[PDB]
Amino acid sequence: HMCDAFVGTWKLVSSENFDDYMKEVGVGFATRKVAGMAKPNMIISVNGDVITIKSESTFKNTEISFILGQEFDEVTADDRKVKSTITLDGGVLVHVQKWDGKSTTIKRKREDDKLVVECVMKGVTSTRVYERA
Ligand SMILES: Cc1cc2c(cc1C(=O)O)C(C)(C)CCCC2
Repeated sequence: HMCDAFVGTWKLVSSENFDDYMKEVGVGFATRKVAGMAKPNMIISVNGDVITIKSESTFKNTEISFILGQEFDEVTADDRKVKSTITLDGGVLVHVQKWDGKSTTIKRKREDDKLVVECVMKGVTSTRVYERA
């Protein structure tokens, strides 16, 4: 019953500051424009100790599977090759990505009937809000 309140299919309903977050990460103009238009569904499931998170949109379909605390290599939707570790910290899923001496953190939390995603790169934060699909 690890992550039960996260499991399901979620749809993006609002975004703030995502273009600025992508700029801080190093995403180029064309990819920012198309990515910023995306309205993903996020699908989260658990089978034993393995968590799977899928993001599906017209921009890209991605999938990661992982065990908490156990690093993995990830190819991001913007084509970064990163080393990722995802942990649970006080009920929040915390996803750290490292690449080229840089780091970004993506936090997922349940708030009311929403799943709120905060993406942070240095001083720039983007908030993406999801509801059940
Ligand atoms: C649509 C989308 C695009 C991108 C991302 C996430 C999402 C998403 O909504 O999950 C990264 C987290 C890889 C950030 C860089 C730009 C590419």
